[PDB]
Amino acid sequence: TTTAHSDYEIILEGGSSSWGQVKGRAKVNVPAAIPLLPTDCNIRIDAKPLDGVVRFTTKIESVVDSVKNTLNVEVDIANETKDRRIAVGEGSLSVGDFSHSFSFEGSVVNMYYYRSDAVRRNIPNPIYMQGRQFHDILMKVPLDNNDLVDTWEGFQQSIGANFGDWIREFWFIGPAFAAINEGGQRISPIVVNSSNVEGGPVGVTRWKFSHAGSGVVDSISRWTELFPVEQLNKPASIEGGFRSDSQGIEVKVDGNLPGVSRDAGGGLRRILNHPLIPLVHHGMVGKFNDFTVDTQLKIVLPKGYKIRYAAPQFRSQNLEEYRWSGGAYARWVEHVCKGGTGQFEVLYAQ
Amino acid sequence: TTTAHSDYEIILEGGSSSWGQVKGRAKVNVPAAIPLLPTDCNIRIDAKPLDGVVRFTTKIESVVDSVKNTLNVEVDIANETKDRRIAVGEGSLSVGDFSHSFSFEGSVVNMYYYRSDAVRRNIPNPIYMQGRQFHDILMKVPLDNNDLVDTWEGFQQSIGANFGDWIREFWFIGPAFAAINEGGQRISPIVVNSSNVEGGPVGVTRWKFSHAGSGVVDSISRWTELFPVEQLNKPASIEGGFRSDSQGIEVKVDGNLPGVSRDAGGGLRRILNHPLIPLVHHGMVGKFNDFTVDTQLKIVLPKGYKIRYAAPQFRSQNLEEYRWSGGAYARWVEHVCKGGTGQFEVLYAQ
Amino acid sequence: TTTAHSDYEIILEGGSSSWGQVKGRAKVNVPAAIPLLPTDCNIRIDAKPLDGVVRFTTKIESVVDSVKNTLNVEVDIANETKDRRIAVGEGSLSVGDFSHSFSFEGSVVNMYYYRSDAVRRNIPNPIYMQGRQFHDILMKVPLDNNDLVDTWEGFQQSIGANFGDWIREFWFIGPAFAAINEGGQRISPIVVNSSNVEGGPVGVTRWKFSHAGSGVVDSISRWTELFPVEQLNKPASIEGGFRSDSQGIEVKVDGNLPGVSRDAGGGLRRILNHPLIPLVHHGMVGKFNDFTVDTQLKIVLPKGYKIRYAAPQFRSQNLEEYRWSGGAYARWVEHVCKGGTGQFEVLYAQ
Ligand code: BCL
Ligand code: BCL
Ligand code: BCL
Ligand code: BCL
Ligand code: BCL
Ligand code: BCL
Ligand code: BCL
Ligand code: BCL
Ligand code: BCL
Repeated sequence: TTTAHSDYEIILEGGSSSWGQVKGRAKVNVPAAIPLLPTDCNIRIDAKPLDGVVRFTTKIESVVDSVKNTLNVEVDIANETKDRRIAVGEGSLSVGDFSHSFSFEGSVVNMYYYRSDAVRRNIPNPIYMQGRQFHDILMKVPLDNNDLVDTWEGFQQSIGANFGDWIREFWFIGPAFAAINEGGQRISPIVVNSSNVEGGPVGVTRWKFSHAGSGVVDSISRWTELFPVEQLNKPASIEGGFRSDSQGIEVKVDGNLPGVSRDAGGGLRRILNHPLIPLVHHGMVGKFNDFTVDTQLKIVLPKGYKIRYAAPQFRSQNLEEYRWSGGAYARWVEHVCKGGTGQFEVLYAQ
Repeated sequence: TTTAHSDYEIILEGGSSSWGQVKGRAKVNVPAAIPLLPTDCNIRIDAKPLDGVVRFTTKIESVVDSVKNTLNVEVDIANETKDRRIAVGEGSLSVGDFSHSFSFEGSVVNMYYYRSDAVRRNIPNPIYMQGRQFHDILMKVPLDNNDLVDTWEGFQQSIGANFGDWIREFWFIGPAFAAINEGGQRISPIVVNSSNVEGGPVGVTRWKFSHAGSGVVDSISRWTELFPVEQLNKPASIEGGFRSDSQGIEVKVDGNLPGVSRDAGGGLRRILNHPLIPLVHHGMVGKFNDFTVDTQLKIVLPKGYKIRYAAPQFRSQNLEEYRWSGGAYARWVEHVCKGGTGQFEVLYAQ
Repeated sequence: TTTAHSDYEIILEGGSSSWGQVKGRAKVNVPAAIPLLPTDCNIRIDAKPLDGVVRFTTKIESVVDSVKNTLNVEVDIANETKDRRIAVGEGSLSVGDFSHSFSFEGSVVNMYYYRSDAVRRNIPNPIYMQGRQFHDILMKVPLDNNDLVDTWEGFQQSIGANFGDWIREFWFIGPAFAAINEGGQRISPIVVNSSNVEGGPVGVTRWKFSHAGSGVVDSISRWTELFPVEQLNKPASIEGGFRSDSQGIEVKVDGNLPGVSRDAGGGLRRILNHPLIPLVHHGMVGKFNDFTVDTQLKIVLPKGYKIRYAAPQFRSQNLEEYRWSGGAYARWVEHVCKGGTGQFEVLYAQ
């Protein structure tokens, strides 16, 4: 009855490049867990080297129970140092007949708890890295409508010590709250450094917060890897969409970006370690209907390269094309769709 | 092997009424998760308009590992305003050879975080509403036995800043603790405003606490809807019971109450949005044995009305009777029994 | 396809003894959830009466993604009172080319929240007991290498109020964090009472913390039972090991120790109530692949004794040997492997 069907493919560049074409599609006839359905959404992310600044753009469109929403954001981003990154951007959103814009500037500092060479040198592929990452943000929003004015007013009301504590249940709406802990993540109370109305009027807020993780949170544990600006030698982009309702879900992703593979040391490369948050959080919705898997993965290496290690083992190979399907691989698929994080490692070399 | 069999039926009143007869029965041959079994329980709730005060009564009987417990409570309840409700009641409990009574008075204030007409007007059927709800309670208990005297004494011992913090692991015993977070809920430390012995002696405590939610907690997000006193034009009641052991669980619910359907706007009505907490919390015990579903739902509309929208679609219809079974519906059943919250919406009209 | 096969056996001593031989083996062809695989581990625990002091030894060996680790610890332990236990020990660990030793002394105080005879006398087999357990620790570690010196230095840096708060995401690495709450457990911020370098140099730290639980945490709720020093009339030990990878997991446990059975009152004895933490925490990894069960349990009573109550019922019996397999028992197996805590009670008598 219930079969999840999906197909993935990755085509890698070789040489120095970490770039890969990634394609994914899935279809499964189970209800989505969204308490308002149908829900559809499309997203697209582009990143282009400006000059080491990256202009990163996002556009998101969705319809939730027939209501249309959008979000657009364009941000320039750059690292000041290995621990500190800055961004400046602007964007807007719309929900049905309402919309508003914003602009902001910010800084983020990532900090690992307690780096040690004893670890560095003994663990070939480290995974959990605990740390805390501090956000400092300045944002402005034109109060060009009564809702905005109204909302700014109520915030000012609320803005004592409870404010920055209690805001958390407001910010991580619905099931988002509960996911924080599931990820071994933590969100600090927020601190408002200032809040004012500037010349129409603009509401301007300066505030901060930090989030931490015990190692599963990839945003902290893989801070540098997740922003591979040094390989961004041409535009990258990724697009995805899903349609979902009480009968099924289907989804398509396609993109071209760097970071798909990574040096693994000793002449070898790997497909990058699977990010853990996506597994753990999708693990919260993946266990609601039993299903069988009808899945395939195709990996096409760059010319001349061969897979040196794969567990689960690929099923077939020809020249640079490798395919996985059935067996342990299908068991792994099921496992990860339900929230499992077992390693599926693929190393290759020339 | 493992089949959950269940049957549900709802018979609605028409016109202005939101009332419905609700019947439900389930049987499944899997062990309950209770670490003491067998466990049986029966509960009954009545609500009668006094005058806009409601007298609400609860009687609960259970046997846990052969020990008998009971609980009875009668409370008069009323809203002062849309945000503030008050109650006054009394009751008692028994556990094996021990029992004690109590009486109390209290007030509860519900507060939504940050209502906006921009939302109000754009979202036709809103679901997650974040908020915090403040309880203020005065309770008295006759210290008519040595256990009571003893317990009051130890509380007074404990009553520094830790007290109201640490009490939480005491209050949400066993797996109840962990469920708070699963629900995106939060419970504040308690504050004891006063504690005294009044003329035999009576221990009297005045204390408070608040609980919050990110929108899944229906108690906050659906504060007003959950107390449909305005439709309580005659007594309402509901009764349920379950028997459970290491081999199976069976349960029966039957009731007649208002609030089963609701105006949905535009001439339409709906069966009320499914409350989310019950799904999410039963989701914590629903994934321990695989099972197949053998389920049916029968909805009988009021004369003359027809279903205008149902997803998943009903399976058969005749005159005012509609039935769901198999297919997407059975998949939805499974989904919700495991902790899923996908919408199953049913709208009808004349 | 996916079958978990396992076999358990328990051979009990009779008379006054609570001792039992426990054997367990499992094999299942699903990927482990460890994000680095393969991972293998072996552990052995011995406990010997010194004089009421127990010398307890642990040796753990593992290989994680080809890196070898070890841990050895020998501790003498004793109860001062029913609430307070003390330990003194020493040990060391190694990770690949690095190692370090340590020694410590400590005290642990367990405290139940609010004991009542009204409960004591009415509940024959109590399960959830809320409490908090305070640790006070003194530890020393020779700073005999640069990593150690380096690490001690960074800790001193970090050692304000955040320190003992934030340390938690460091300490409960990866998915360990999230498990605390799943268990209804809580870990307090740590307090450093002192930190110094003593004459090579030795880093010495005195610090404390407490952990609490709502009743599922067995360490608190079963404080005394879990250290059955009074029955330790000869050495006890237990050994276990597992091998795991992306294709399967296999595990073996074998041991001889007291505490396997317990007086149940009224001439009866029981196999001890199943500890709940192991179920709840393994529940976090047990739901990632569907499987069928191929399991058996054999219990061999002491001569002359008979099972007076078993639910689920045993399948076959002969003389003192009882066997469970299939049916409700297999359903129970599945249930507990997925995180279920339903009671499987076995009482016997002569
Ligand atoms: C029965 C098991 C089914 C299954 C059952 C479910 C169910 C049930 C559902 C999904 C859902 C999803 N599934 Mg699944 N799914 C299966 C297998 C798959 C497979 C596959 C085989 O390859 C795929 C590709 C998917 C893909 C998906 C997505 C389409 C969707 C999660 C959307 C998303 O990422 O939300 C990401 C959302 C967020 C990140 C949250 C945003 C909000 C919070 C408030 C924001 C805070 C984050 C932070 C603030 C952001 C700010 C950062 C900026 C830097 C400022 N499923 C299996 C086989 N799947 C869910 C869904 O949406 O369906 C539509 C769902 O309900
Ligand atoms: C403001 C956001 C941060 C950032 C935050 C993160 C986080 C956080 C992560 C990544 C991860 C990755 N990012 Mg980064 N990333 C940024 C900008 C960049 C830029 C760039 C030069 O601008 C590039 C090239 C990348 C590229 C990379 C890849 C190295 C890696 C994804 C690998 C993969 O296979 O994807 C293939 C993609 C898929 C199989 C599915 C993609 C589907 C959709 C299209 C992405 C939506 C994700 C999410 C579920 C929904 C977002 C909801 C938001 C609330 C709106 N990032 C900026 C600086 N990046 C991930 C990783 O694994 O890092 C180690 C990860 O966890
Ligand atoms: C439920 C299904 C699992 C999943 C199961 C699989 C499987 C199975 C495999 C991989 C594999 C890979 N995965 Mg994965 N993967 C998930 C999510 C991600 C995310 C992410 C940011 O969410 C990242 C960056 C990756 C990273 C990648 C690479 C490490 C690797 C090669 C890419 C690939 O095959 O993509 C395939 C593309 C997908 C799996 C699509 C995932 C789409 C996710 C669900 C998000 C969709 C967002 C939605 C469109 C937008 C919502 C936005 C709104 C705000 C709500 N996965 C989801 C959670 N992934 C392959 C691998 O290991 O090769 C060695 C592989 O075999
Ligand atoms: C394998 C999957 C099985 C399944 C496996 C399980 C398992 C396993 C169990 C159940 C259990 C339950 N299942 Mg189920 N169940 C299935 C499908 C069903 C179906 C169906 C098909 O229609 C139904 C109707 C049920 C019904 C039930 C109930 C009989 C029971 C939850 C009792 C309850 O609500 O506790 C509500 C309890 C509370 C609210 C907690 C009270 C204590 C805390 C401390 C109180 C705090 C709340 C707050 C303080 C209250 C104060 C408020 C006042 C205003 C002052 N199951 C599926 C098909 N089900 C559980 C059970 O009890 O079985 C007996 C359980 O163990
Ligand atoms: C002190 C308690 C509060 C209160 C708290 C809540 C909460 C909280 C909720 C409701 C919900 C509802 N309540 Mg109200 N409710 C109160 C008094 C009222 C009165 C009244 C006039 O006195 C009435 C008529 C109602 C009626 C309603 C319905 C609108 C709705 C249930 C719909 C349904 O289909 O049920 C059909 C019933 C079933 C299918 C199963 C019922 C089974 C058993 C019999 C109920 C036990 C529930 C729970 C699991 C066990 C309780 C454990 C306690 C610890 C002891 N409430 C008082 C003021 N009410 C629910 C909802 O959906 O609101 C939007 C909900 O979440
Ligand atoms: C595990 C099974 C799921 C469940 C699955 C279903 C299914 C499936 C459907 C509904 C449907 C409905 N559910 Mg539901 N529903 C659950 C719990 C609830 C609760 C509640 C207070 O717990 C409420 C008020 C409702 C509300 C209702 C309505 C929205 C709707 C019409 C009523 C109906 O069919 O009832 C049916 C009656 C039940 C499902 C019985 C549920 C009994 C719950 C488990 C509590 C029993 C308490 C026990 C006897 C007392 C314990 C007290 C002690 C303190 C421990 N459900 C439980 C958690 N529900 C129907 C719908 O959507 O129509 C459009 C439908 O098809
Ligand atoms: C699909 C369902 C499968 C299944 C899927 C999984 C998956 C998936 C996994 C396991 C894993 C495990 N399974 Mg299982 N498993 C199944 C059924 C079984 C059966 C059986 C049928 O009898 C058995 C015996 C096992 C046995 C096991 C173990 C080999 C392993 C958990 C190791 C451990 O305890 O970590 C205990 C670990 C800790 C306690 C944490 C240590 C770290 C934290 C930081 C320490 C803090 C604690 C505290 C600080 C300690 C200090 C105290 C001192 C007093 C100072 N599984 C079912 C049938 N199983 C997991 C594993 O490891 O596999 C290798 C895993 O990934
Ligand atoms: C410093 C640790 C504490 C302690 C902490 C605990 C905790 C905590 C628990 C026990 C439990 C038990 N302990 Mg004690 N225990 C200590 C010392 C003792 C001594 C002794 C005289 O020295 C003895 C005889 C026992 C014996 C007992 C039994 C009564 C019972 C296990 C019953 C069983 O069937 O096991 C059969 C064993 C198995 C079926 C599987 C055993 C597999 C492996 C070999 C044990 C590893 C467990 C864990 C998953 C991995 C440890 C990871 C650490 C981070 C390194 N403990 C010391 C004082 N003990 C458990 C219980 O049920 O208590 C009520 C429990 O929860
Ligand atoms: C996933 C499987 C479940 C499990 C399912 C079963 C089943 C099924 C049954 C019992 C039964 C028993 N279990 Mg149990 N049990 C689990 C874990 C434990 C733990 C523990 C400290 O972890 C304890 C002390 C016990 C206690 C015992 C007894 C109460 C009872 C008689 C012993 C027996 O049959 O052992 C059997 C031995 C096992 C089940 C092996 C469990 C090994 C656990 C997973 C830990 C392995 C640690 C690993 C080797 C080291 C990791 C260390 C590193 C730090 C990571 N179980 C694990 C979590 N248990 C039997 C019973 O109820 O009889 C009445 C029975 O039928």
